[PDB]
Amino acid sequence: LDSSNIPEHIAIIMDGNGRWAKKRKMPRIKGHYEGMQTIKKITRIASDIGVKYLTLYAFSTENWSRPESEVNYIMNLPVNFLKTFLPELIEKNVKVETIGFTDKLPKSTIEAINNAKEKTANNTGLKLIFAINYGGRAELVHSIKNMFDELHQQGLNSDIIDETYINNHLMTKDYPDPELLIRTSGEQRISNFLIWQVSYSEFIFNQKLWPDFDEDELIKCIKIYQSRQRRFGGLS
Ligand SMILES: CC(C)=CCC/C(C)=C/CC/C(C)=C/CSP(=O)(O)OP(=O)(O)O
Ligand SMILES: [Mg+2]
Repeated sequence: LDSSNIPEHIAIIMDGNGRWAKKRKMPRIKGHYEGMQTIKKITRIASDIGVKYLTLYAFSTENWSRPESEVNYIMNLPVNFLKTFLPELIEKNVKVETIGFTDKLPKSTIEAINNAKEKTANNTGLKLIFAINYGGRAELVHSIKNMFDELHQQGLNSDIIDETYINNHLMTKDYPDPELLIRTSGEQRISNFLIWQVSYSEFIFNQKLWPDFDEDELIKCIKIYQSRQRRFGGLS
């Protein structure tokens, strides 16, 4: 890797857990259990190489359409993940955050995530950001409602709204936009993930199923990224 060109923010759509379990004739939930474990491997190598922000698409606002047993299983995984992995996150100076409407989660999931946010609040290393009950359209609808009330309550009209103002009112207001979006499994679509924020992101559509995505594969993705020529509408 070119150590002077490590992306500051990588966003990942963790797809393929269902297919990984079906290949093995195991229930879909087994693939999610293995996919929650794979998050630990990726957090480790992202922190070690000096990625500043890692946003993981854990559950979207459309994923409520899935069978309730699968929804409840995914919603409970964070409790398991933080129970075993929080000590290492503290030690590795990782700061845990979320984006999404995290109020709709099971109480025990809220408590486990809040405890992890509080225990890592002053950490200055990798920001590990879980997008849980998150969708880019719903994020915009919510930010729009906030902006409409803030402007009226400040005695402002809408002439002050520009792209920068919207950036500062999204759930990602404290993060830069990701340079790189990786999606596993093969699919080639963004499925409502960070739709405003990925306007100029590089995409990589990696063919491994999420539970098979490992350190080596993350490094190969960053190497691919470093070969991309980004133009932002201009000439190279
Ligand atoms: C955030 C946290 C600490 C733990 C939660 C971690 C996990 C595993 C969340 C499930 C992630 C999802 C919805 C993956 C889509 S794989 P898919 O079901 O779409 O697979 P398929 O397309 O059917 O192969
Ligand atoms: Mg899928």
